Amino acid sequence: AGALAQAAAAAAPLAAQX
Amino acid sequence: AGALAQAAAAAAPLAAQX
Repeated sequence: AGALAQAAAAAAPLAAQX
Repeated sequence: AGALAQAAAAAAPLAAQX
């Protein structure tokens, strides 16, 4: 669960820049 | 301006995960 949480987290800044 | 924007952007996944 935590590995996945972190993988997802790492990508969030792309979406944020929209 | 753009060069620096992009340099900074590359760091964002650190914050995102931590």
